[PDB]
Amino acid sequence: IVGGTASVRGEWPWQVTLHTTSPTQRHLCGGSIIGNQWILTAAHCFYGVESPKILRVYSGILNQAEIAEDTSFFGVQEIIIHDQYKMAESGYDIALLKLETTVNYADSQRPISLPSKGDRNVIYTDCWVTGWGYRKLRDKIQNTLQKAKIPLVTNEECQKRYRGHKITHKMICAGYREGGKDACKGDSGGPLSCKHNEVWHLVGITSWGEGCAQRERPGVYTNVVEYVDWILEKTQ
Amino acid sequence: IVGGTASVRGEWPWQVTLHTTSPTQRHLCGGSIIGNQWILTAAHCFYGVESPKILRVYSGILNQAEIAEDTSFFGVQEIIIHDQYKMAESGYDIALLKLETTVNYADSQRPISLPSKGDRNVIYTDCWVTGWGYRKLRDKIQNTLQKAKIPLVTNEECQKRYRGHKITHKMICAGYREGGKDACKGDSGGPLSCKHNEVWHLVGITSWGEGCAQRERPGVYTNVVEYVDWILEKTQ
Amino acid sequence: IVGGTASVRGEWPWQVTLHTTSPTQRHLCGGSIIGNQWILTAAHCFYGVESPKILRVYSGILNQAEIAEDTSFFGVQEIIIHDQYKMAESGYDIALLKLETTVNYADSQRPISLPSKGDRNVIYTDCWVTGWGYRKLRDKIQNTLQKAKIPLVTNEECQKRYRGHKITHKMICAGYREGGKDACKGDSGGPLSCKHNEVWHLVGITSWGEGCAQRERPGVYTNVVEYVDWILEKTQ
Ligand SMILES: COC(=O)Nc1ccc(-c2nc(CNC(=O)CCc3cc(Cl)ccc3N3C=NNN3)[nH]c2Cl)cc1
Ligand SMILES: COC(=O)Nc1ccc(-c2nc(CNC(=O)CCc3cc(Cl)ccc3N3C=NNN3)[nH]c2Cl)cc1
Ligand SMILES: COC(=O)Nc1ccc(-c2nc(CNC(=O)CCc3cc(Cl)ccc3N3C=NNN3)[nH]c2Cl)cc1
Repeated sequence: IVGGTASVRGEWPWQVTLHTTSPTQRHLCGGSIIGNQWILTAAHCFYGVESPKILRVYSGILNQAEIAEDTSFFGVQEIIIHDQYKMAESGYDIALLKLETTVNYADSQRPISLPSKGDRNVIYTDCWVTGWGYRKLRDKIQNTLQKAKIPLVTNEECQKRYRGHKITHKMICAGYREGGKDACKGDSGGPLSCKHNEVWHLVGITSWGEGCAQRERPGVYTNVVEYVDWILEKTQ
Repeated sequence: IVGGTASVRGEWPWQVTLHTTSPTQRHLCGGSIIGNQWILTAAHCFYGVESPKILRVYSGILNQAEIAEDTSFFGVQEIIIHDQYKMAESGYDIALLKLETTVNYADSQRPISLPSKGDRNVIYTDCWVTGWGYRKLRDKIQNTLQKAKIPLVTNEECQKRYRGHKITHKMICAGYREGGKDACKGDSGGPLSCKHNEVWHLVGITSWGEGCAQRERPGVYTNVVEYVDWILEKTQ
Repeated sequence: IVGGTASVRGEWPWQVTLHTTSPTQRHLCGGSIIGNQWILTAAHCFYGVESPKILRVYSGILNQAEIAEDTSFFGVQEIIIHDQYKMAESGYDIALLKLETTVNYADSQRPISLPSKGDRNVIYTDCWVTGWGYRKLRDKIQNTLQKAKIPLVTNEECQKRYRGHKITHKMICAGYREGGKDACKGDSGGPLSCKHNEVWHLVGITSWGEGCAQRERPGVYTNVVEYVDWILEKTQ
């Protein structure tokens, strides 16, 4: 996260860190708890992942230093990628992880609500991006989960900033005209969380951008409300 | 209907009683007129129904005692069940009956309007459940069509009351925290009718609940607005 | 267009005239620029069109007399018709033309924005129908692009006027109770353009009606917001 600050332990209790054990164990990408056997994340995270067996999901984590050989985790029973995904920039960047066991909900780990089809015209004013990603384009994975408040921008606006891409209605964009705050490498698959009517909604999945936090380059996120049918179908 | 009252003749002119003639003729479930050859009802009503030939649809009925051997009815040309239905509790509990002849609309029999996709955020405050079902869990089919006003509850609220089920965005729930008014056995397939802007909309199809009218157990209804594409496709 | 007036050059810069070169060149129908290789139009326009090779798309046109042998045009690489279209009156009257080259946007030719799924409850009050069609049922193609302001009517209202048709939620209707202003022969495939919040949206595609501009016979238009998924899918 560029231009963010350290989170308070458990203020983002749906946020997970997904690790790979190959070749030695490391953070791979963010994700969100949406059901007690279910993590919502980005399809692109699974490039060159041949098996769910090398994946570990850690919940209730603030600092990456909490994770050691003796730390408990959830195994992944199945990776489910949207059947129309090709790459982050052309959309459908969405995947589900079916956990081998179920998450016991608690103050340190609990699900985030999905937005509802009838909220397509809601104006979110309290949206945050979170993760353990780089603090600039050339950096390293951060120990402490970072947060940053970022305003939504309309698709018409986002499209003007990405003339060489098609910004579709299945994407949503967030950023400062002058940049300075954004996701970056290591944040993808994580949530864009917006509080509305005292409740937090999973509005976006962190997906792609041109560099990190650059002026006139909003972050691009998978527009979660567009996939609620798909989520329902697959989580059966 | 638990805790309801007798309806006035024709105040629910889209409400039908669907009968089976096997082994002797009896009420099977409720339904709603949505087009002049078309009844909207619940898929689960057709468990063990091998043929449309044993089905009779009665319209303009207030009292089950109006129905006798010489009473006219509409035969069913075809039963159409949603192809993803398995059982009431996992959703898609929706079916269409194509009538052999067309209904002549009149004050005693006429169609109810379907809700529109752009009403997903409407707040219905005037909703009623109707049918000839039991007045409690252990009872019998009632002679006179009963009605009851029941408030909608949000899906988040409904979900808390049904911890062992998945209450999906394709369901909608209605009930009193303290219970006392609800559908019951014999009511299913019938409408949940809500009046908005001087017009009645078919918001729900009566589907399932844990017992009838129990405290903290709202009734669960198929969320009709979610199926308008499906209704359009099939009624061609 | 019945009861309309001459347009100002370039006030409808997304409007195109689609011509056929067989047997001698003539106007065939209207269309709208929605992307720089993409025209949105009506499926029915392509009845008996065996090949894209005989199609020419002209942009930046006010008067049909601008079109001559030496006038530049865009060839069509591909005709894409909705796979569920059978005929205008049963709906799905929508088609895309993939142009052989890309349109250079300018003040005389530029794309119109598609409505968004979250605008299904917007109340459009500033809607216009445009084209080079007949000024009455028995007439000829007009030289100068005509315009007419026409109010939207609800589907319930439209349905009452077309008792022998099914007016679906994928259609939208516009007209005066007393008639007098409407599309007519030669206008189809063209836009119904509504200005909302200082922006123009492509709300309808001119599709069908009973005669032209008759009292109690609104024009019927393909309801574009219902096809945004389809447009996205096909324009890949
Ligand atoms: C010790 O373990 C490790 O080192 N782990 C580790 C794990 C993963 C990665 C990694 N993940 C990605 C995928 N992209 C993202 O995460 C953010 C995409 C993104 C989204 C928005 Cl909204 C805005 C901007 C950007 N954006 C553009 N440029 N950069 N970011 N790339 C790399 Cl590299 C690196 C190191
Ligand atoms: C002489 O002819 C006859 O005797 N006819 C006859 C025909 C049908 C049936 C019959 N129909 C059903 C299916 N369920 C429903 O109708 C209501 C479901 C329901 C929905 C909501 Cl929202 C809330 C609660 C409930 N709920 C839970 N418990 N009970 N009800 N079960 C039986 Cl049994 C019985 C007798
Ligand atoms: C020199 O080149 C030429 O002569 N070119 C040329 C090209 C095309 C046509 C032509 N196109 C059509 C298809 N229908 C429409 O265009 C409008 C449909 C429509 C829509 C609404 Cl909303 C309301 C009313 C109507 N409506 C009903 N009755 N009439 N119109 N029919 C014919 Cl004929 C004629 C001549």
